Amino acid sequence: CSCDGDRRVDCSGKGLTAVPEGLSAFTQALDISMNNITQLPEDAFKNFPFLEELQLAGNDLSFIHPKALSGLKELKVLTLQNNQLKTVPSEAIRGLSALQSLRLDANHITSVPEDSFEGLVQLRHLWLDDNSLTEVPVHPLSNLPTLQALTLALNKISSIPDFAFTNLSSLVVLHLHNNKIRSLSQHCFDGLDNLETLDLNYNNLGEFPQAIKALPSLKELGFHSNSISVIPDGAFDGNPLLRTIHLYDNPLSFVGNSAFHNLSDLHSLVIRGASMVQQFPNLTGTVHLESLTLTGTKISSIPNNLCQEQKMLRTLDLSYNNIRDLPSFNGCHALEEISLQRNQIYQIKEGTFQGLISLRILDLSRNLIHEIHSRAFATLGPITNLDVSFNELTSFPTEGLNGLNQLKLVGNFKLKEALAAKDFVNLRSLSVPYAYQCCAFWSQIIIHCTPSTGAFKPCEYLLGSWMIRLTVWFIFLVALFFNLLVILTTFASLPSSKLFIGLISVSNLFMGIYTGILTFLDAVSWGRFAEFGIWWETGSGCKVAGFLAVFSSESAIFLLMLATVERSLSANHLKQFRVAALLAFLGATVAGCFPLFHYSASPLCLPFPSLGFTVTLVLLNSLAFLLMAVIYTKLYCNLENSQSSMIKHVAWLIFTNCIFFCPVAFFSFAPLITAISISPEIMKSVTLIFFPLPACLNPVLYVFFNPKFKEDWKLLKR
Repeated sequence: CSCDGDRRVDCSGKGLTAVPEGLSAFTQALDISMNNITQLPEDAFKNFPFLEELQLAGNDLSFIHPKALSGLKELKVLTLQNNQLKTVPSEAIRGLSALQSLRLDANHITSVPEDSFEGLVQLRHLWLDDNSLTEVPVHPLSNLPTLQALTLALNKISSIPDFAFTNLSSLVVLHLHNNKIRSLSQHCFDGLDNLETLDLNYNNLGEFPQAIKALPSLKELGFHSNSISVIPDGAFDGNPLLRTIHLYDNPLSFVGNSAFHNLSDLHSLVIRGASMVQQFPNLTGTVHLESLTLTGTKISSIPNNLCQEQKMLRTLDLSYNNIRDLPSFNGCHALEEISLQRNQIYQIKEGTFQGLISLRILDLSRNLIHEIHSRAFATLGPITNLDVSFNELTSFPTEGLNGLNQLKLVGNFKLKEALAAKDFVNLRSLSVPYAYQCCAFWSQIIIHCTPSTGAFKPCEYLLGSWMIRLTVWFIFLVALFFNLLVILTTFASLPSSKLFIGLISVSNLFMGIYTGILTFLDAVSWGRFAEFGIWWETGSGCKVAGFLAVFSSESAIFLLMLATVERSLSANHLKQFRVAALLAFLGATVAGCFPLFHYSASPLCLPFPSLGFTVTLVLLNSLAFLLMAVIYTKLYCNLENSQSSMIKHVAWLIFTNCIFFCPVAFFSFAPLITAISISPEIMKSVTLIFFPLPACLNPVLYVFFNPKFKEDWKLLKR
């Protein structure tokens, strides 16, 4: 073993097969812990008259001979942790007259015989932890008049009967954690007037052990993680000196109104899950509380005298409640943990928070406060975290909120006005319903907004740089006029294949209007977009631009779907095509209202970055081109003019439409398949120019490559 020089024998870590021999008579401590001795011969430690500290822990004793442990009349602590003794060696510990602590704990004690613990009059600390005691050894425990600290924990006892603790008149510790006592009688705990700490946690008592009324000196009462669910009124009248209570993680349904009154020394109060509680408890006499974590209750109003009496308050957690009206918190000079969340509070007045010089946590989230007074926060001091997120706010007061270390406002969807950056100078973390707000909050300090602002939801410039700004503008001028060139052309002179080539221009013309609306919004909102973006994205302006954005794209493909079908007649049907052409327009306006019915991905308002319309369009426009190509693969099955001229135009209207929409799609097919090698700016530029570009060369294709326009421009002018 190893061993230290205080006249102490401590034989640990050797696995000795017997009692060590040849040891001194003056050894103040005989420790033989952590070896493999199974039993002791009679008078095994007789050679050692002057013992004070016996430590035979972890030796795994099985059977103690009747006279084996005798010969020790003056040891202070006897310790046999990690043992396998079935019964307490009472026939051997009867001579333990000068004991100070019998650590019988961590043993296999299943039952203590009736003639036990006799002579143990000087003992102070009794330990039967980690054992299998089916019941309190009352009669053996009756022989312990001066025992100070007893631990009956980790045992197999189911209940404590009457007069089970009377003789323990000096007991100050009662540890029963990880035990299974389910009941106790009224007089059972009588006689423990010297008790200071009572442990009943990690247990299964289904009712409040009200028998604690005979514990006037009790100060620590821990029964948390129990089966207790009801709290009878006046459960602590007999415990005026109690200072702490452990009752967390319990099926607490109802708590008495006056059950928490006259606790002058109480320093904490946590009540989570008390659904049946409807009113604030009576806190009279408890002027020394630090926290009331009253969560999971149904209280409707906080009394106005709350901290007119709780002058020493620090924490107020009333979340998961039905609080509607907040009283004045004046006088709460030491309160720093207001967390009134998940409540029904609808308004904050100027005097609601006045007088909170020490408040540092504000958690007014998940509430219904539609309006907050401008001077409501003007009195507060060093508030670090204000979380008002997920509310119904329309205007956010800003006076006195300079030092907000962290701010949370997400979910206030009607907070249209963007918060200024001058009245939140000392801000580090922010969260606002619309990213435009944070774009404004970002000389300054490192800010950590999380609406995820970026290129898709632009802060300053809608369309990338001046390059994309002009090409889209270039598209608009070409798409608006060259189509109106075709609109006046083919409908101011209709052979259907020359009607469709004209009806496609109608659909593309609204694309020019959409990209004209897009370039007009950017032009007016040049140099800034937060001021106009919120009014644009949320307002009806996006819907009008959004309707034309997809209606033009769908109808152009839908009409071009009919165009190749009409031109496939070369391989009578004019009547069925005029109505079908209107059906394509009618079938596109329904695919233009799905946004409008049932985008806030961009101000571009397109539906393409909602795995609804997006997938159902890119899998229908691509399948459109698939059918639209296999049909035209057949037109050339042909192993002549005025219809071959129509063949080339539709073929070139096929080739250009499938390239452009192909890009917009792969990229609008989303990075779902693979997110690597993407750019929320470069890829939004290409989906910004190459989406309406197919409806930009359609009018300067028909006008230039196919001769019917030359035969129609003459027809108008002459």
